[PDB]
Parts: sequence; C-alpha cells; structure tokens
Amino acid sequence: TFRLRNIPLLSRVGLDRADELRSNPEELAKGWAEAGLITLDVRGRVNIVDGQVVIEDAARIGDQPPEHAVFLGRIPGGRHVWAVRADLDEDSAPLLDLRRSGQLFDDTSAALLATAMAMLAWHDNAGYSPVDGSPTIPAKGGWVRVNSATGQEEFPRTDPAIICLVHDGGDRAVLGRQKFWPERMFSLLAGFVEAGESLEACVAREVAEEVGLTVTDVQYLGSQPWPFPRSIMLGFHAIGDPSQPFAFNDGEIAEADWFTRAEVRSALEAGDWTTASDSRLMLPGSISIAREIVESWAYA
Amino acid sequence: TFRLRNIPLLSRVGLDRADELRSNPEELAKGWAEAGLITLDVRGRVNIVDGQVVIEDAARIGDQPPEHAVFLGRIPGGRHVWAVRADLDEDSAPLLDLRRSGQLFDDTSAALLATAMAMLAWHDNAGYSPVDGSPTIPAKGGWVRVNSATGQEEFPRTDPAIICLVHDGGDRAVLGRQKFWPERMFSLLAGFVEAGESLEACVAREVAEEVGLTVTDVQYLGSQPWPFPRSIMLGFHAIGDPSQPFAFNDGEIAEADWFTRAEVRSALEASDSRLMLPGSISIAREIVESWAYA
Ligand SMILES: NC(=O)c1ccc[n+]([C@@H]2O[C@H](COP(=O)([O-])OP(=O)(O)OC[C@H]3O[C@@H](n4cnc5c(N)ncnc54)[C@H](O)[C@@H]3O)[C@@H](O)[C@H]2O)c1
Ligand SMILES: NC(=O)c1ccc[n+]([C@@H]2O[C@H](COP(=O)([O-])OP(=O)(O)OC[C@H]3O[C@@H](n4cnc5c(N)ncnc54)[C@H](O)[C@@H]3O)[C@@H](O)[C@H]2O)c1
Ligand SMILES: [Ca+2]
Ligand SMILES: [Ca+2]
Ligand SMILES: [Ca+2]
Ligand SMILES: [Ca+2]
Ligand SMILES: [Ca+2]
Ligand SMILES: [Ca+2]
Ligand SMILES: [Ca+2]
Ligand SMILES: [Ca+2]
Ligand SMILES: [Ca+2]
Ligand SMILES: [Ca+2]
Ligand SMILES: [Ca+2]
Ligand SMILES: [Ca+2]
Ligand SMILES: [Ca+2]
Repeated sequence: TFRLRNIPLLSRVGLDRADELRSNPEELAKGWAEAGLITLDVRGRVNIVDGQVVIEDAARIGDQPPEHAVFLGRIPGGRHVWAVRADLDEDSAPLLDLRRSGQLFDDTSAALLATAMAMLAWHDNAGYSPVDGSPTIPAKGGWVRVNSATGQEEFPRTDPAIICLVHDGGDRAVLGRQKFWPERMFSLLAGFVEAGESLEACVAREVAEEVGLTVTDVQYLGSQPWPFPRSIMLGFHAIGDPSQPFAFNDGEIAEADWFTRAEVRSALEAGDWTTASDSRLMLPGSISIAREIVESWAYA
Repeated sequence: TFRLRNIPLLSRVGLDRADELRSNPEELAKGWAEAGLITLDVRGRVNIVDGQVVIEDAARIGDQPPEHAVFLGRIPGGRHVWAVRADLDEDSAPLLDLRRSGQLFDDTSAALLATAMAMLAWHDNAGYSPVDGSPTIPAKGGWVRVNSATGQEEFPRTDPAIICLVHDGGDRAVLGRQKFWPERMFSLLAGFVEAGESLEACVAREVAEEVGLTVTDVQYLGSQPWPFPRSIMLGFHAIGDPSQPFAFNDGEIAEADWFTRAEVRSALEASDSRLMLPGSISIAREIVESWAYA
C-alpha cells in the first residue's frame, strides 16, 4: 500500500568510488600528491567541523599512500580521498560516531564515514585466511586482502538482515519490545538472513519466530548500510491477521501488540529511543531505516 | 512498474528449521535415533529419487550426530534431518549441478539442498578465525564455529549480490556478454554489494562500471538463495537511456546491446538468432521473462 517518503540516512548519496583506480598503483601515487585523508579511532569515531567530516591534506603521513590506508574515491572536484585508522585525542576535540550523530553530517560525509568505518573494521578482522590460516596482506587501494601462501583474494563482508513492519492491510501495525531493551520501548521485527533462504522466506520465518504470526504479501521498501559492525538492513512490510494470537517462541520479544496509525504518530511526535518523556510507547532514532518505515506507514 | 510472474526456484517459504534445537545437544541426540540424512559430495552434487531428495536412515554413520554434520530441521511430521559431506558412489543418478537440474526437485527438497549446500561449503572455508588465525570448531548443530583460543563465534557467510535488467521504459532492454563466453550468449548484469552502500546505489554503480550507463528508477523484483558457493541474489530493474553510448570500463563485459521485447521472447524459446540465453534455475531467467510478457 505504501512507499518510503524519504531515502534512509546513509543511503542518500553514492560516492564516486572510482573503481578504475583501485588496481592501478601508479595513478593512486600520482593523485596522492594533494589527496584528502579521513581518520577514524578504534571506535569508528571521527572529527567534525561545520557538519562535515574533517579532510586533512593527505601527504602529511607519507610521500606515498600507506598499506593500511583505504581508497574511498573522488570528491566533487577530482581529489582522491583516503581513510586510515589512527589514535585520536579524546580530550582535544569532540569525537562523533555515526550511530548517535549521523544526522548531524552532510550526506557525502556520511557515505564516506560509513564506507570507511566498515572497511577499516573489516581489515581489523581479516588479517588471516578463514580457509587455511595464512596471514593476509592489503592490496588494490585496500579493497582486497591477498593470502600470503596461496595468493587467493579475500573480500569485505557485508551481512544482510531484514527489518519488517507487519500490518493488517489497513490501520493497525505490529510493534515489539525486546527483553534487553528499557520498558515502553518498541520497534519493528528484525533478523539476519540465513544461508539457503530468500529475503521473503527470511521475513516470514523471523516474524513467525519472534511473535508467532503467519504473514503474506512481503514487500521491499528500501535498504540502508549499517556498519555496526558490518550489516546491510533491508526494509519490508507484510500483512498479518490480528485475530491470530501472539506467541513468543524465539523469546527475544518480551511483549508486542497492534497499534493504530494515530497511536504511532503520537509516539513519533514524542521523540525516539533517546528522548526523556512521559510516553508509554517510544520509537527508534531517525538514524534507523526502521523509523523511516514506521513514519512512512503512519502518515498517508 | 512490472512484477515477477513466478516465485524463483529455491525461494518458496521453506523448512521448519527448528532454530530452538540448534543449541540443545541433548534433544538433537534423542531425535537422531531415527533421523534422516542427506549427503553432498565435494562438487555439491546430490541424488534424486521420484522428484525428491534422497533421505537415508541417519543412525548408520554413528551412535550420536557427528560434529561435521549440519542440522537442517524437521520435515512434515516431527522428524529431524541432517546433512553431511561425503563421497557418492555414482551407481545412482547424481545431478552434477543443482544449478542446472534443480527444476527436477519439489520445493521442499530444493530448500533442504540449498541450505545444506551453502552450510557445508561454509564449514569447508571457515576452519580458521580471520581475526587472529586460530583453528575453529563446529558447534550448535553446525550453525556456528567457535574459535579454539578465544571462544569467539563465527557465523555462516552469505554475500549479497544484485542482478539487474536495464530497460528504456518501453520495449528495449540491455543484456551483456562476459569475456570467454560463447558468442551470441548474453545475460543480465550482476555485482556484489560493497560495504557502505545501499542496494540501489550498488545497482547504479555496477551498471555504470560494467557497461557505462547512468540508470534511474531502480526497483526490486525479488530474491533467490544462490549457494555457488555462498551468494544471495537480489533482482532489480532500472531505466537507462539508449542515446548514451556504451563503455566497458571495468569491463568484464566483452559486448552488450539493447534488445527488443520481440527479440527477447524469441531468445527465451531458443543455432539461428543473434541472442541466446543460458539455461539455469537462475532468477535471471524469471526476470527477463517477466519483463518480456509485460
Ligand atoms: N529496531 C531494531 O531491532 C533494529 C534497529 C536498528 C538496527 N537493527 C539491526 O538488526 C540487525 C540484525 O540483528 P538482530 O538485532 O535482528 O538480531 P540480534 O543481534 O538480536 O540476535 C541475533 C544473533 O544471531 C547471531 N548471528 C546469526 N547470524 C549472524 C550473522 N550472519 N552475522 C552476525 N551475527 C549473526 C548473532 O549472535 C546475533 O546477535 C542487527 O545488526 C541490528 O543492529 C535492529
Ligand atoms: N547473469 C549472471 O551473470 C549471473 C546469473 C546468476 C548468478 N550470478 C551470480 O552473481 C554473483 C556475483 O556476480 P559477479 O561475479 O558478476 O560480481 P562482480 O561484478 O562484483 O565481480 C567481482 C569478481 O571479483 C570477486 N569479488 C568481488 N567481491 C566479492 C565478494 N564480495 N565475494 C566474493 N567474490 C567477490 C569475485 O571473484 C568476482 O568474480 C555470483 O554469485 C554470480 O555467480 C550471475
Ligand atoms: Ca568506475
Ligand atoms: Ca574525556
Ligand atoms: Ca531475531
Ligand atoms: Ca535468526
Ligand atoms: Ca531468531
Ligand atoms: Ca490490545
Ligand atoms: Ca521456530
Ligand atoms: Ca564415489
Ligand atoms: Ca563409494
Ligand atoms: Ca559482474
Ligand atoms: Ca565490482
Ligand atoms: Ca564488476
Ligand atoms: Ca542495436
């Protein structure tokens, strides 16, 4: 019935990733002369100025691009841009992380940071082949790691996960509370995609596990990179029957109920998960595609 | 604007995977008594009988379930089913691909096989932590491997990939040929999802890399598990402009062109023509077909 009103945060622009150059050490070296550089702490946090990620003049850590660096592409202009991990002084400047402060960034800076954050985290967890055990080595602007023994390439890992709004086909929708959340704190149902299933099967499965409903007419709404540490979230809605009672089998879910559009609007207008307020239902931070899905349904 | 006519092979709501039991060694052991067993060789091949997967009596390889096995869940009527990697004797009829022959199987058997095939392939490539390098060990019905040093869990890896039909908004569609394919053999454009991008951005990016078009109105069609060895394919269509010339930049693409509705229908039935299509259980075929018959 409905569509997303807004493009989810972190999806708003695609970089010029400049795929061409990744395997061209020389053109990388030529453009490093006056390239840009972005720097992340071990927490993914970064420095922000005027809503933009801080881009340092690049040739101040090297004459040539280092091995631990990751090529992110070209900004509007033509200038190469890279990311490194480095320790950052916590006390000399505010360090912003994407999950709690992504909305303060411009769209480009958010893309850069999301990419950089997921890649650097990947390298930190891919220094060895899972196949045999050999050490691995960065190559091609940091987009592969090559095995030392065999020469086999290993590639960045993004794990797909669904998030779903179950509704009755009209004016009512399922929201649920996980046991490990504060009270009065609800959202959509989510799950990782297992091997050997479609997204549509994954939605029906996870819904059935978590709240015990049978759902149909499973439909994609959109997608959002989610580097915490390495997910991509895929948004869906589906139709359930309110007359079928709930059942918490995969007991991740403490409680759940059907809510009206009215109820949800009221909850949205009182804030998100991070607001202190009176309300007996509070919903997720606008960072999440979950909030965009709920909002898109509740206002029509 | 248009939809898939059929649910892709392998994509029908599948199995009672019985997630509950995976971390309950004892209930697994109780049900092994007269469980079922499915067996896959190193090439992913399997045996068929009467349109169904071969399910052997399970207890004939041990008293208890082995560690290299993988629990697949319960068939209709509480009965556990497991998968193991083993050699096959080949005095039965063994399907070299499920990829080329999965159409012979009932939906359930195809789900079982798809799950089994992706899991077993995963174990074979996940015997070590990528973090530190330690050995890893099966656990929980084969659904995790635990690190030997640190105790940290590693989980099955399914890599998401897009596959896209670019069309002009009317009667013409892009198909492309990879280098070292037979001539006159074209298909959809595909690419892996990189870190930090949406599916919609991934489609536009991969299309631009491979054939040099700028595309808009990117729309999801459906999805299909693709254990060859470890993908999930996400089907899309998008609008491009035929007046913009092609360009093979990253160009694993040898050649490409726009084809008419008519040309595609003819190719689907198909030698003779300038365009033939590969014969697969792939969602690619279902996408092309669904566009061509409006
Ligand atoms: N409202 C929400 O619930 C909400 C909001 C924003 C983001 N998310 C995201 O939903 C995603 C999916 O996770 P979830 O919260 O539904 O499940 P979960 O994290 O609550 O628990 C599922 C568990 O399955 C295991 N697992 C299974 N397969 C895995 C895999 N392939 N890769 C990594 N771990 C795997 C992990 O231990 C995981 O914790 C998470 O990344 C979460 O950040 C959810
Ligand atoms: N029409 C088709 O070509 C068609 C049809 C059905 C299925 N598929 C499947 O789509 C998937 C990806 O397609 P592609 O190979 O054209 O994508 P692509 O354009 O990203 O090619 C990248 C190449 O580099 C490697 N690579 C890059 N990222 C990888 C990753 N994240 N995981 C594993 N390898 C990676 C692979 O070896 C691949 O051959 C594959 O499973 C492929 O078999 C394609
Ligand atoms: Ca390019
Ligand atoms: Ca401090
Ligand atoms: Ca879950
Ligand atoms: Ca799950
Ligand atoms: Ca679950
Ligand atoms: Ca009620
Ligand atoms: Ca269950
Ligand atoms: Ca044999
Ligand atoms: Ca034999
Ligand atoms: Ca490709
Ligand atoms: Ca690519
Ligand atoms: Ca490519
Ligand atoms: Ca032509």
